[PDB]
Amino acid sequence: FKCVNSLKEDHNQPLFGVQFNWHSKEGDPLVFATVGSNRVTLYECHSQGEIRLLQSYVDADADENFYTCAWTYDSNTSHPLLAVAGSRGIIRIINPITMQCIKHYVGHGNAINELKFHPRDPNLLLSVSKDHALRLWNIQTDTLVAIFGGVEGHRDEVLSADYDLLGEKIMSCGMDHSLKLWRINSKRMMNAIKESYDYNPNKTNRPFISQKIHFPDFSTRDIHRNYVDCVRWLGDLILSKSCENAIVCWKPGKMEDDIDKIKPSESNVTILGRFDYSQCDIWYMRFSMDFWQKMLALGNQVGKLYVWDLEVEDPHKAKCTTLTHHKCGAAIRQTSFSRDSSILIAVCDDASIWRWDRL
Ligand SMILES: CN(C)[C@H]1CN([C@H]2CCc3cccc(F)c32)C[C@@H]1c1ccc(N2CCN(S(C)(=O)=O)CC2)cc1
Repeated sequence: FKCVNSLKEDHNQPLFGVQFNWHSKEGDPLVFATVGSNRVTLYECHSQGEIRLLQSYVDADADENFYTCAWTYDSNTSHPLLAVAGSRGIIRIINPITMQCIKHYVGHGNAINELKFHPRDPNLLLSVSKDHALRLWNIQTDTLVAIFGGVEGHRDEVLSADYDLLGEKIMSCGMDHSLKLWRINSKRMMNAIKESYDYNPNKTNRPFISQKIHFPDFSTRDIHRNYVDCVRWLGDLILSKSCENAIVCWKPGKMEDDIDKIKPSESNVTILGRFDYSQCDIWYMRFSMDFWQKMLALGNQVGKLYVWDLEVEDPHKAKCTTLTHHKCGAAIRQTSFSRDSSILIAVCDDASIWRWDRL
């Protein structure tokens, strides 16, 4: 990769999130969103490294701090949608064409640290919160499907979560040092999702009942020894990080144990590898993968990017390269690959945005 451009947003506050729109249409330029301060901004990538500024949504509350965003599309029209959330605990669904807010969701109103859309269902939105819970929403019927919590759930802020390939299960992580698995292909959760689609408050008297899921299907505190701030599935394996200068590749159970036969009492984990790096020992730094899961990127606290090629026979064989620029010195909170991995964008604590193009 080579650095082709950079810019700084006028608010001078940390950029906490960046996401390419992997649903952008054939023959349209590549578009990414950034979140920081109380705003979300869209940019288009053009030739000669140009990053073209489009339009922002600015929250009416000056004390809102957006922490996360996620792209989906309208399941009836195919038009793109953007979900954003942060410190106020309000999920906003934004029309990215006009940047109008279309609607919003409040849970209990505590900070939301990450949003993720289900990989097969564009209406199913997962939020993770400072209140120790995850929430699954159906943004077609405007229903809260389920809350994942209880004393056997997380015991401090939830910082990240990820759906597996088919969206049959979720792995979550946070400040309690634990990683927890939640199956959403149980008969109970499949029924709840079905009921959420059948719910129309204009045609019934009942409120929609949300499931309370109080028991994860697996839990470990044996991977990391500090806050776990990012997690992603790699097939049936997990990649996760803390602030110990490492991304760990691991799985529940013993080497030969099938993920779908793991019982909630499983006490073992298997470590398949670990990707070390330097100067990323502050809390709240995310890694990202490309659409095909061929590539992994992480930025560190002094502006260096690490990129791993995962197109190798076993996880521990991943090939690392590093990307530095003499003017890029601030902490990189998140990266995003374009769908094809031709562009990598990094965003920073000084409101700076860095574009790297594949050679
Ligand atoms: C748990 N809460 C408190 C965090 C979570 N984090 C989110 C968004 C980024 C990220 C990455 C991984 C996991 C996450 F949950 C999150 C949002 C919250 C937060 C608040 C303030 C800051 N600081 C930035 C750096 N500066 S500065 C540039 O020195 O002014 C001082 C504020 C850092 C993070």
